[PDB]
Amino acid sequence: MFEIKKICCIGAGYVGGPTCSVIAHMCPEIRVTVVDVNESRINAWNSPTLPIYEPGLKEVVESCRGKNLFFSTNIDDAIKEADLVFISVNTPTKTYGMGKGRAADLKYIEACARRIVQNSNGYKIVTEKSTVPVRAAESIRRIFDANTKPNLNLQVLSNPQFLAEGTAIKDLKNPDRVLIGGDETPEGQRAVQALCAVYEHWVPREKILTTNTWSSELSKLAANAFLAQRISSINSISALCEATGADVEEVATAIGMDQRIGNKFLKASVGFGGSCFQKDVLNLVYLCEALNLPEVARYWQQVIDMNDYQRRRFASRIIDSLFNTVTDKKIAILGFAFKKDTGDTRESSSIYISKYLMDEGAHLHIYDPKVPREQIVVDLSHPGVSEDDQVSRLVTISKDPYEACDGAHAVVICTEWDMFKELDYERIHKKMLKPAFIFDGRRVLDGLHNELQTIGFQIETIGKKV
Amino acid sequence: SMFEIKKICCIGAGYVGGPTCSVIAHMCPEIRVTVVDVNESRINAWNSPTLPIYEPGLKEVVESCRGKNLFFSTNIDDAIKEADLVFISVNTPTKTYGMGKGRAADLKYIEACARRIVQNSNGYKIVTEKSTVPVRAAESIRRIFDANTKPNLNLQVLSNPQFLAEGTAIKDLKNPDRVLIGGDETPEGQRAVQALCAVYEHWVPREKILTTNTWSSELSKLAANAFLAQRISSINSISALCEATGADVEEVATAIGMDQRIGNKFLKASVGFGGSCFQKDVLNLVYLCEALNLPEVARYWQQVIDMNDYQRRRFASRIIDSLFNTVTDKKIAILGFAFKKDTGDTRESSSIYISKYLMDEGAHLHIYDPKVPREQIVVDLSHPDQVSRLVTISKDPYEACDGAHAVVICTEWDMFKELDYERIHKKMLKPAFIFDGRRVLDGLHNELQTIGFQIETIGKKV
Amino acid sequence: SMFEIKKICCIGAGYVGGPTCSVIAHMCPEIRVTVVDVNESRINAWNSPTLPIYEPGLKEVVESCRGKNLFFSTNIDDAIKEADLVFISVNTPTKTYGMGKGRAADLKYIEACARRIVQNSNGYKIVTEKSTVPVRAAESIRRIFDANTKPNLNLQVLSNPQFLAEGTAIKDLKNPDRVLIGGDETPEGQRAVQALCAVYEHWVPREKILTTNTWSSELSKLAANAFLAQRISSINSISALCEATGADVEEVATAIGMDQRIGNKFLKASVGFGGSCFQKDVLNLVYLCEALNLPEVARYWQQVIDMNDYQRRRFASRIIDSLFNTVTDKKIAILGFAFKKDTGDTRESSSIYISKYLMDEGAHLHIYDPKVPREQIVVDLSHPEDDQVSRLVTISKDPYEACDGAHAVVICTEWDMFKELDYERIHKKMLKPAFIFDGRRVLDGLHNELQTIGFQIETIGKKV
Ligand SMILES: *[C@H](O)[C@H]1O[C@H](OP(=O)(O)OP(=O)(O)OC[C@H]2O[C@@H](n3ccc(=O)[nH]c3=O)[C@H](O)[C@@H]2O)[C@H](O)[C@@H](O)[C@@H]1O
Ligand SMILES: *[C@H](O)[C@H]1O[C@H](OP(=O)(O)OP(=O)(O)OC[C@H]2O[C@@H](n3ccc(=O)[nH]c3=O)[C@H](O)[C@@H]2O)[C@H](O)[C@@H](O)[C@@H]1O
Ligand SMILES: *[C@H](O)[C@H]1O[C@H](OP(=O)(O)OP(=O)(O)OC[C@H]2O[C@@H](n3ccc(=O)[nH]c3=O)[C@H](O)[C@@H]2O)[C@H](O)[C@@H](O)[C@@H]1O
Ligand SMILES: O=c1ccn([C@@H]2O[C@H](COP(=O)(O)OP(=O)(O)O[C@H]3O[C@H](CO)[C@@H](O)[C@H](O)[C@H]3O)[C@@H](O)[C@H]2O)c(=O)[nH]1
Ligand SMILES: O=c1ccn([C@@H]2O[C@H](COP(=O)(O)OP(=O)(O)O[C@H]3O[C@H](CO)[C@@H](O)[C@H](O)[C@H]3O)[C@@H](O)[C@H]2O)c(=O)[nH]1
Ligand SMILES: O=c1ccn([C@@H]2O[C@H](COP(=O)(O)OP(=O)(O)O[C@H]3O[C@H](CO)[C@@H](O)[C@H](O)[C@H]3O)[C@@H](O)[C@H]2O)c(=O)[nH]1
Repeated sequence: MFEIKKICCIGAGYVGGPTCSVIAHMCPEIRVTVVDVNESRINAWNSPTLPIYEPGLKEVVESCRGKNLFFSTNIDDAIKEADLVFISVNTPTKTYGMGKGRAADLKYIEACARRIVQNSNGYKIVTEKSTVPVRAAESIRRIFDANTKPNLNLQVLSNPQFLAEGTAIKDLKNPDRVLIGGDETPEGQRAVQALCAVYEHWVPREKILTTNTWSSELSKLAANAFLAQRISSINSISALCEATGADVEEVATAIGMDQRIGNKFLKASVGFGGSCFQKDVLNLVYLCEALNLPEVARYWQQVIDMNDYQRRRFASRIIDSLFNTVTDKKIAILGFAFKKDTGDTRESSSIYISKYLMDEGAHLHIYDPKVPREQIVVDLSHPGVSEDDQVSRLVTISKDPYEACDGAHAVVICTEWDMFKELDYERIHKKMLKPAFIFDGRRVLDGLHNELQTIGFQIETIGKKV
Repeated sequence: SMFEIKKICCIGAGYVGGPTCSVIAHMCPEIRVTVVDVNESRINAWNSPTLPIYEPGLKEVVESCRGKNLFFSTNIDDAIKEADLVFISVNTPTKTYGMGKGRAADLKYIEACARRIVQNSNGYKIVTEKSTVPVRAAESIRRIFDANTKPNLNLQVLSNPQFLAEGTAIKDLKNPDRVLIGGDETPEGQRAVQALCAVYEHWVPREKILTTNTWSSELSKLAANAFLAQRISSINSISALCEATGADVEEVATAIGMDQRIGNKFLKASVGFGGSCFQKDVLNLVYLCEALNLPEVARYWQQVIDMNDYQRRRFASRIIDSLFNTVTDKKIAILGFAFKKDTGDTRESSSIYISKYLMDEGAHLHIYDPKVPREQIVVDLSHPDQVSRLVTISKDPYEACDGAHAVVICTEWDMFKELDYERIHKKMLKPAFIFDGRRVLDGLHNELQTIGFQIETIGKKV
Repeated sequence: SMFEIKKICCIGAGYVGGPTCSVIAHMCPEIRVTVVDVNESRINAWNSPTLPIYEPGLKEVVESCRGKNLFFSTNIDDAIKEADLVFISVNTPTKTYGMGKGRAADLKYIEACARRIVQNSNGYKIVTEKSTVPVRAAESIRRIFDANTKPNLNLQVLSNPQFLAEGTAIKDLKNPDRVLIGGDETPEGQRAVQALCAVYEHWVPREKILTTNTWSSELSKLAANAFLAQRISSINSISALCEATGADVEEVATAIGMDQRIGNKFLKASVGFGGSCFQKDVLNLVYLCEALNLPEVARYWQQVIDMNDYQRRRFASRIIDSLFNTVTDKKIAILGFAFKKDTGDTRESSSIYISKYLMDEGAHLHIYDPKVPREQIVVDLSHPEDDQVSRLVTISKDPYEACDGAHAVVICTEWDMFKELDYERIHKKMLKPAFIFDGRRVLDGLHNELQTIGFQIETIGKKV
C-alpha cells in the first residue's frame, strides 16, 4: 500500500550523491532532495564541476537535476517534506578513547537522528545508507523512542551500499544485489516493501534481498572482510611462492578455476588499500572483542596482520637489496593512488612503503599520473605538522617518471597504472646508478623480465622467487 | 608435439588412482592403462563385481573397458617396465611421530615408488605425481632419479594433482573445472607436459588444461583446499557473531554470496568441516610455512583450523550448558556421523569430535547414521572401556531419541527433516532440546516450538 | 502471613540436612519433619544410638524429638508427596571430568531431586535449596519444574543456605549470626519466603532473618566463604613478609585486628586453610566469573587459592632446605593430620599436602593424630594398595613413637596436646640437628626453652 514520493538524503558525499542521483534518474515521479551542512559541496553539486569524480555521474545528474533531483543546504524542510529520509553521513573511526583506531564514532549518525525527530511528524521511513557499525539502527531507534510525539511513526531500515571507486554508476544501475534490512514486524515489513518498490523501478525483484536489520548491517562489513581476506590469502601465498619457486600468478589461476572459489580478487599486490577494507575489518574485530568473541576477533585480525606483513616485507626486500642502507639514496616511487585509474590515496600501500623508506633516510621521488602533489605531501606528513621536516628533506614530487628515475638506485612500482609497462626502460637504465633495481609491487611488468634483465636490471616482483 | 603416450602405469589403486586411471582408459581407447598395487585383496576387488571404492558411475566406467585397455594387477615391476607414463598415486599420510608430528607429510611411499621406478626402468619415461603431496615432493623424486642414474635412462618428473570430491569423483573427472599439470621450464620438461596434455585433450577442452611449473602445481592443490576451508571457517565465524547479535547466518551468507566477486558456493555454516583433505592439507601448508621461516603466513592459515576447532567446541559447550553443565548418564541422540551427507566416510567428521566432547562429560550417546557402518563408529570413538560404557549404535533414529534429553544433528542427511518430531517429543525427557548443527531444520522452528522443543541452531540467536 | 508450613521433607540426610532438620523439629514441635535419603545404611544410623555424623549436642537434639515429630526414612516418594516444604540437601560435588573440571559444580543430584519432586507432587509446595549450590542452581530447578508442569501444580523455589562449621553445627543452628532466605520478588515468591521465615521465627529473632532475591542468596554463601578464606590468605601473606623482615605475624595480626572495622577473627596465620568448604567454594566462584566473562574478578579471587598453595609449598620447602635439600630415607614426624583441631575430618587438610611434598622427597613419614582414623590417612595419601604409601608412610599410635629417631617434627594441626609434650624426652632420641617446624604457632612462648634443650625451632611468621 505505502508509496514513497519524496526522498531526503542527509549527506551529499561519495555514497549519498551518486546513489540518490541514480534513484532520481530511474524514478522520475519521485522528488529527491540531497542535503548537506557543507554549503561549498552543495554548490558544487549545483555546478558544472561535480565535487565527486565518477564516470557517468555528470550525465546522470544533468539528466534530472532541477526536475526531480535537488541539492540544498535546507536540511530541515527536506526532512519535513520527506516520506523516506536516507542517512548517508560518514562514521569515522574514533581517534581517541575507548576503541581508538577501530571502533566507529556514531556522532554524526546520532546528530542526524536527533535532527530528524526534531523536524518530523507523521509517518516516515528512515534508512541507514552509508556504512555503519552493527547496532547503529538500534541506536537510532533508541533516540526516536526516547523523543516521541503524538502521531509520530518513524521506521528504521538498513540499506547498505556497494559502490567501488571508479565504478559507482555501473554498481548502482546494475548491482549484483540490493540489500535492505528491517524488523520482522508488520510495520517493519511495510517499510521494507516501500523501499523495495523504489528499487524495483530498475532492479529485478530477484536481485533485491530483504533481511533483518542486524543481518543487513553485518553483511556489509562481512562482505568487505571476505573480499579483503581473498587478497590477504593470495598475498600470503605470494610469500610462499618466493620461498619455493612456485609463481603466484600460476597458483592464483589454478585456484581461481575452481568455480566454488571463483577467479576474482586473486591478484597479489603489495597490499590492499582504500577507505573501506581496513576500516571495516578493524570495526568487525572490535565488534567481536566487545561481544566476548575473541576467537572470531583473532580470526579476522589476520586479514589486517597479513596486509601489514605484505607491505613490510616488500619494504624490507628493497632495503636489504640496497645493502640495508638507504640514507640519501634516490628512489623512484611509481604510483601513489590506492589502485589504478583514481586519484584517491586513502590507505594506499604507497603511503606505507614510502614511510618505511623515509624512516631509512631515502630521497623519494614520487610520480603518479592523477594524485595531486598536495595530497602526497599531506599523506606523508606528520599529523598536525603544516611544514613537516622529514617530507621537506626527503620527498620530491616528480612531474614525470623519467625525472623520478634519473640517478635512482631503485624503481618501486606500488600502483598498477597501465602506463608503467609502456615506459622506455632502456632509457631509464642508462641514467640509474648501478646496480639498478626494479621492485614490482603489482605484477605489472610480468612477461618483460627477460627483456629487463638483458638491459641490466635486477627485476624482482611479489610472488616470484629471486 | 612429437611424443605420444601409449602405455600408462598407475602405482596405487586407491581412491585417486583407480577412478582417475579408469576414466583415462574409458576416454582413450588406444592407450593401455595398467593400475597396480601391493595390496592383492584390493586388486582382486577391482577385478570383481564389487569395487573396493564406492563412487556413482564408477562401476559402469570400469566395466566398459576393463579387460580391453584397462587392467588391474599386482605385477608392479612389469607395468613400470612397459610404461611410457608412470603415475605415482600413493598416500602421503601425516607423520605420527618425530619432527613435524601431526602436520608434516610422510614421504616414505613416494620415495619407495621412486626407487622402484628407477630400478625397473630404462629409456624414456614420464613420471607424474597424481596424489596429494607436500610442496618439494617432485624435487625429492628428482633427487632419487639423479642419484640412481643409468646410461640412456631419461625420466621426466611432472605434477598432476587430483580434484576429486567424495561422491562426485566421476563427474569431477569427466567434466573438471580444470586439469592442472606442472613441469620444468626446460625443453624436455615442456615436451613431457605437452605429452600429458595430449592425453587429457581426448576429453577435456584445451582451455581447461592449465600448465604451470612443478612448484606452482603442488602448491595450488594445497592452496585451493585452504581457500575452500577458509570460506567455511569464515562463514562459521560469522555464525557466532549472528548468535551474539540477532543477525542470521543464512541471511548473511546469501547477502555475501550474491556479490559475484565472492560467489555463492561454500558458504553453508556448519558444526565444522571434515573429510580426509582439508585439515590434513591446511596443517601441511602451515608446516611448510614454519619450515621456510614464514611464521606470519603460518599463523594466517592456522586460523582456518583454530576456527573450525572453536566452532565444534562451542557447539558442544552449548549442548552441555543447556543441560545444566551435567551430562553424566544422560541419554543423547547423535543424528549423523558421516563427515557430510550421502557417504559412509567418517574421516575427520565433526560428529566424532562432538561425540568425544559429550563422552568426556559421561553422556550416554545413541548414534544413528543411515550409511556409516557400526564397526567404524566404534573404531572412531575408541582410544588408539569408554565406548563400551557410553556408546550405543542405534538401528533407527526413533530408538536413538527414545528417552533422550537432546537430539544433536551433526550431518545434513535429508531424512532428518522428515522425521516425526511429535512422536519423538512424546518419549523424550523434558525439557527436550534439538541442536541443529547443519541448519537442516530451517523453516520448521515455529512448528517444533509449538510441539514443545527448545530448538537451537548455529548462526541463530536463542 | 497466611500460608503455614506443617510438614517438611528434607531430601539428603547428610552433614547439612540431618542436623539442620533435626534442630527445626526440636524447635517446632507442631511441624512434622521427615528426612529422607537413598542411602539405607545412613538412614538406619540416624535411627540408631550411634549417629552417622558426630557433632556436639546433636545426639541430644535428635533423641528429644525422633519418633515424635522427627523421622528418618528411605521412603522418599511419600515424604515429598505429603510435604508443604521440601528441602533439597544433596551434595553438589566438583566435576571430576569435562568442562570446568576441578572447579565447576556438578548439578546431577540437584537435578535428579528436582525431577523426582515434580514427579511426586501435586498442588502447592515450597522447594528450598539448603546445601551449597553454584549460582544459577535455582534457575535450573525452576526450568525443570516449568518444563514438567501439571494442572494445579504450583511449586515455589527458594534458596536457604546453611552456615555450619565442623564442630559447632548445633550452636550455629540454635544461635546463628543470621538466617538467609532468597526468593523471587513476585507476590507468590514473597509468600513462600514469609512462610519459611515463620518456621525460623520459632527460635531466631526476626532481626536476624535476612531476606533477599534468590541470586543474592546463592552468591552470598560462596562470597562469605571467599571473604573468610581471604582473611586467612591475607594474614598468611603477611607471615611471609614477617619472616623476611623481623616483624612477627602474631604481633601484626593483633595490631590489625584491634581496628574494629577489620575485626579480630580469622587472623590466625597457618600452614594453610583446609576443609570441604573454602577451596571448593572459592574455585566455584572463580569458575562462575570466567563463565560470565569477568576475568578480572576471576583473577582477583584466584589469589586466595594461589596464596594458600604458596603458603603450603614454602613451608614444605623450608623443611626440605633445612635438611640439606635431601630427605630420602629420613624419618620425619608429622604431628596433626586433621584440617583443624578437635575433629577427625581431613578433607583438603594442609597435612595432606605437606606430607605429599615430603613423600616426593622420599621421606619416611611417621604420622600421629589423636582423632583421625589410620585408614583415612592411608586413603588420603594414596594415588587415586599404593606403593609410595607402603614404602614411605607409617601411622604412629603415639607422638613419641613418631619422633623416635626423627630428624624433624612437623606440626600441621593445632591440637592442644602438642604444646604439652615432653620435648626434652623427644630431643634425646632425635637425630641431630633436631628441628621443629611449627605450622600453627602452637609453640609460641616456648622458643627459648626449646632452643636451650637444643632444637632448631622455626614457625610461620617469625624470622629465623
Ligand atoms: C566500499 O565499502 C567499497 O570497498 C571496495 O571498493 P574499493 O573502492 O575499496 O575498491 P576495490 O575493492 O576494487 O579495491 C580495494 C583495494 O583492494 C586491492 N585489490 C583488489 C583486488 C585484487 O585482486 N587485489 C587487490 O590488491 C585494490 O588494489 C585496492 O587497494 C569494494 O570492492 C566495494 O564493493 C565496496 O562497496
Ligand atoms: C580432497 O583433496 C578433496 O577435498 C574436498 O572434498 P571433500 O570430500 O572433502 O568434500 P567436500 O568438499 O564437499 O566436503 C568437505 C567438508 O566441508 C563441509 N562443508 C562444505 C561446504 C560448506 O559450505 N560447508 C561445509 O561445512 C562438508 O560438510 C564436508 O564436511 C574438495 O571438495 C575436493 O576439491 C578435494 O579434491
Ligand atoms: C562450610 O561452608 C563451612 O566452612 C567453614 O567451616 P569449616 O568447617 O571450614 O571450619 P573453619 O571455617 O573454622 O576452619 C576452616 C579452615 O581455616 C583454617 N583457619 C581458620 C581461621 C584462621 O584464623 N586461620 C586458619 O588457618 C582452619 O584451620 C581450617 O583449616 C565456615 O567457617 C562455615 O561458616 C561454613 O559454613
Ligand atoms: O553531520 C554531518 C556530517 C557529515 N555530513 C556530510 O556527509 C558527507 C559524507 O561524505 P563522505 O565523506 O564521502 O562519506 P560517505 O559518502 O559515507 O563515503 C565514504 O565511505 C564509503 C563506504 O561507506 C567509501 O566508499 C567512500 O570512498 C568514503 O568517502 C560529507 O559531504 C559531509 O559534509 C553532513 O552533511 N552532516
Ligand atoms: O608400492 C606401493 C604400491 C601401492 N601402494 C598403494 O597405494 C594405494 C593408495 O590408495 P589410497 O590410500 O586410497 O590413497 P589416495 O588415493 O591417495 O587417497 C587418499 O588421499 C586422498 C587425497 O589425495 C583422499 O581423497 C582419499 O580419501 C585418501 O584415501 C594403496 O592401495 C596402497 O596399497 C603403496 O602404498 N605402495
Ligand atoms: O540423589 C541423591 C544424592 C545424594 N543423596 C544423599 O544426600 C546426602 C548428601 O549429603 P552430604 O554428602 O553430606 O552433602 P551436604 O549435606 O551438602 O554436605 C557437604 O557440603 C557441605 C558444604 O555446604 C560441607 O559442610 C560438608 O562437610 C559436606 O559433606 C548423602 O547422604 C547422599 O546419599 C540423596 O538423597 N539423593
